Amino acid sequence: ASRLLLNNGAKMPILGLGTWKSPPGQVTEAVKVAIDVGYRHIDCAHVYQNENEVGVAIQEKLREQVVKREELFIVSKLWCTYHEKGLVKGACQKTLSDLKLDYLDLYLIHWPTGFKPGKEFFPLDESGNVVPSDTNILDTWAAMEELVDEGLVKAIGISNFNHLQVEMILNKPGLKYKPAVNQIECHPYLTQEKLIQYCQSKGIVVTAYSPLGSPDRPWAKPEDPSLLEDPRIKAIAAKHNKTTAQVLIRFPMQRNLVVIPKSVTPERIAENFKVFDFELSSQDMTTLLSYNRNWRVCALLSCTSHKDYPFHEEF
Ligand SMILES: NC(=O)C1=CN([C@@H]2O[C@H](COP(=O)(O)OP(=O)(O)OC[C@H]3O[C@@H](n4cnc5c(N)ncnc54)[C@H](OP(=O)(O)O)[C@@H]3O)[C@@H](O)[C@H]2O)C=CC1
Ligand SMILES: N[C@@H](CCC(=O)N[C@@H](CS[C@@H](CC(=O)O)C(=O)O)C(=O)NCC(=O)O)C(=O)O
Repeated sequence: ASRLLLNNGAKMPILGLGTWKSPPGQVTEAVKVAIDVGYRHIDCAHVYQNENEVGVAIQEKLREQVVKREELFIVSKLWCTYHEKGLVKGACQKTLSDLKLDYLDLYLIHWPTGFKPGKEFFPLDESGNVVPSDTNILDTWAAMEELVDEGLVKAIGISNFNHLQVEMILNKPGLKYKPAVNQIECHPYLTQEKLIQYCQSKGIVVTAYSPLGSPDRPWAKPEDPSLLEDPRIKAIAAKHNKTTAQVLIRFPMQRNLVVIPKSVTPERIAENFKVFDFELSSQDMTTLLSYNRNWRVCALLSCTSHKDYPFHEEF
């Protein structure tokens, strides 16, 4: 399987290139190399401040006729400060302009938490806590559905939503388009078995982010767990004659998830895409699943008091 079918009738490439932390001066090249080596899915976000440069790469590959638009699956996300109904279209249009596209294949609500609109991505009060906005995810969802009806995005989805929050949408009175995807953190240390089973049971595709444990996360404390250096995982990689990163990318692929490893290193980009020629045994799968620790790379600690903070619930 190269792609998964979404509840909107389209197929999403199970492997995509992530761009969080991909510096503006290296991500144009990273995306160009990725398409050249076969990637057909790019994960982006206005909050990553590098969409214009990712856009250059895409436009050049289209222009060079290396790939056609219908063959690409581009994803972006609505940042928290744009949850207000009157701000969603504008945020979507800014991202389409920076990426130089006429439509997005998928547009996601980045976080269930809406913040106060303004220039600051994380507006804080005189103590730090983020200043929420009185918008609710349901109203925000309605504005997202309007983008589909306006031709701006082909599918809409969510990210970092817990199962009760997914249920909130599925239960929205008047619900017109169900979320096609829920992109959540997923790797051997945060396996997400309940939230994934819940989503798949609802026909919602799950995209696993930080599949490698985001070793380049800014808040990395060199004492923290490290997937790429876990000997149990390297032994598994060793057995299949693959790299540990290849094992970590193949792992969610076999649980029927979409996976989006990030790299701005050409050789890594190529290496990461070489995950369709081997299979992990169900025994390897269950062993990897056993390493779960409920360890999160992205906990959004600055919003633990927000009404819609997603991680107080067990899933
Ligand atoms: N919805 C959300 O809230 C979130 C979405 N995401 C999405 O998921 C993507 C991927 O997750 P991310 O957090 O970036 O972290 P990843 O788990 O993808 O790991 C990226 C780090 O791993 C390194 N790496 C990549 N390939 C290899 C390799 N083969 N061997 C050794 N090291 C490697 C990269 O190095 P280098 O680049 O130097 O090669 C980088 O430092 C994000 O970029 C973003 O698109 C991420 C977080 C949150
Ligand atoms: N991207 C943010 C980074 C600062 C931030 O607050 N990041 C959050 C979100 S992580 C990331 C998730 C993603 O990639 O979508 C993001 O949106 O920036 C975070 O890591 N919180 C846990 C903490 O208190 O340290 C920014 O600079 O605007």
